[PDB]
Amino acid sequence: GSSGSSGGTVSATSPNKCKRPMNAFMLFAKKYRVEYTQMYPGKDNRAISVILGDRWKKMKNEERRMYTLEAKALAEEQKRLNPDCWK
Repeated sequence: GSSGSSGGTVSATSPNKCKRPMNAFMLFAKKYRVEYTQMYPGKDNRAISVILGDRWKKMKNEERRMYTLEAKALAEEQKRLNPDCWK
């Protein structure tokens, strides 16, 4: 089951513990989350993210494929595991 059509006059709030899928970038910023958390302890979380994106923009087409295809499987599987999705 699927659910979560377009919104209505909704702005950017950036909630937490949401119930969204794991897109390509998501797998990157995540898989590389702690990677920068220990490499850049002097920086803040808000910075760790900004830097992460930069790498995704500098990377190549194949360098991102690892997350593109990978995330895809998760984007489809997650739907199978959650057949009861009305929200």
